Amino acid sequence: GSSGSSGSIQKDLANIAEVEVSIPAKLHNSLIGTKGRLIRSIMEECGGVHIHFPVEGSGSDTVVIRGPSSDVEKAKKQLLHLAEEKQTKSGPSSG
Repeated sequence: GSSGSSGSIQKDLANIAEVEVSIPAKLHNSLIGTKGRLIRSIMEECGGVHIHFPVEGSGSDTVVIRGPSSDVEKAKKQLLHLAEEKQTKSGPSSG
């Protein structure tokens, strides 16, 4: 018999990279802001990515972001820092 296999690769790549993160809804509202500024600014500063936030009603603590990885990675690292910061309590955490 003959398997007939090959050893070649393909240029499988995607322009847009959808990355999700684990964040509570209690923080979302805060991150988003009153007029979607805290988020709007980040979307621009980073480049112009899109961020999707779940509705408290549904009960989903997951966020979906769209855009170029190069930026997505920046928008994510920014959301994490803030999300955590927002949480006001005794003994803050530096980063």
